[PDB]
Amino acid sequence: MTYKLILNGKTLKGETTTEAVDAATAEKVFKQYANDNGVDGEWTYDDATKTFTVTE
Repeated sequence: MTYKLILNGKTLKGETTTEAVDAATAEKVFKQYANDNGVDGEWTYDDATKTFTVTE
């Protein structure tokens, strides 16, 4: 499946979808992306609508 990430960076806000087989790999896949922008802090998961979300 594919979940949608929601970047709530204080210096940058965005959102992108990544293809993952499970949530564990999804946490790292997206985390690897947010790093390419400088967004590291708390991470959330919306298994209610397949939407990832992170907030620096």
